Amino acid sequence: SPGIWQLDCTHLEGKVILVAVHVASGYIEAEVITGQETAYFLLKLAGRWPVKTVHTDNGSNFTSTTVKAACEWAGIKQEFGISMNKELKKIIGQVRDQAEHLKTAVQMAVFIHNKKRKGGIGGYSAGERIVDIIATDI
Amino acid sequence: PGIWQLDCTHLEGKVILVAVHVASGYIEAEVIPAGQETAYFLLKLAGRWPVKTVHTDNGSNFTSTTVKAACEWAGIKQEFGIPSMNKELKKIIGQVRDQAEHLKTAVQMAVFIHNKKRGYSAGERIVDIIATDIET
Ligand SMILES: Cc1ccc2oc(C#Cc3cccc(C(=O)NCCN4CCN(C(=O)c5cccc(C#Cc6oc7ccc(C)cc7c6CC(=O)O)c5)CC4)c3)c(CC(=O)O)c2c1
Repeated sequence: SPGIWQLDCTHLEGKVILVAVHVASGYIEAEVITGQETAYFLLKLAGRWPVKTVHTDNGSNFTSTTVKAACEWAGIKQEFGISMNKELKKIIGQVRDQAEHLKTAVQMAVFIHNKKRKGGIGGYSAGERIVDIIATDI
Repeated sequence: PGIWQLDCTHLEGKVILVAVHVASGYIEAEVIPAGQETAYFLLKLAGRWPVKTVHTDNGSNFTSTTVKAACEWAGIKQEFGIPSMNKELKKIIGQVRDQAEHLKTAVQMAVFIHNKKRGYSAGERIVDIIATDIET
């Protein structure tokens, strides 16, 4: 399906970073932020992309009433079961000194990750590959 | 293919930034409190879509050093001149407001509906446009 996503956390400078990965493309979305936050992030993601199954690898998202409500409102299947976060952190480090706010540095890192080619030359970036995948499916 | 329109609207004493992909009608929006907020939103947007030129039709975004820095970092052309998306959105926000406690949430439910509804939704259109364009 073009709507398969993986959701995970990572931590950096004492803050928490939601990271969603489009499994087939490698495209990512992240935010520096609870259940209300995750639910808001999911709704925002689902209004932008086809989001029809989200995988997580622990239990935390199965115990949030608002996540479950988001889910139902948007038509997203929660599914259990499945590093990108360490590639992400390494770019965040390349740029950390270009912004005051970590969350700015996170978004610069997201930008680079989604716009760069694999190996730095040839082929489609994750950003092109998610759009390609979706444009083929419709 | 990368041309956008940026604007402000207001509800419940808050500010909603709205970006519109001009060719498709696709929109993104966020509730802010506010130049630092706008720059962050423009950086996020450019990491997801081709963002080449952003149109606005007042002077507010030309007076932010952070917006100017975001434009330079992401490679986005600020351009002046912007020739009723905000009133279609506030409609839908009204249709859902009682389903969310936060206006924030309701804005995002309105964006969802606006982009997914109809031949082709704005959300399919922006992808069609961009996918037709990577092929060219
Ligand atoms: C059924 C259902 C479904 C979904 C649901 O969802 C919810 C919910 C909720 C909830 C509550 C509270 C908060 C949130 C939330 O997540 N907000 C988004 C977070 N954030 C807020 C607003 N902001 C911020 O202030 C903020 C803070 C710090 C820094 C910045 C910046 C920057 C910045 O950029 C740059 C770019 C380029 C350059 C060159 C420089 C810069 C710079 C500056 C620099 O470096 O020099 C922005 C940015 C983003 C969500 C419900 C509950 C309900 O309704 O029932 C619900 C129910």
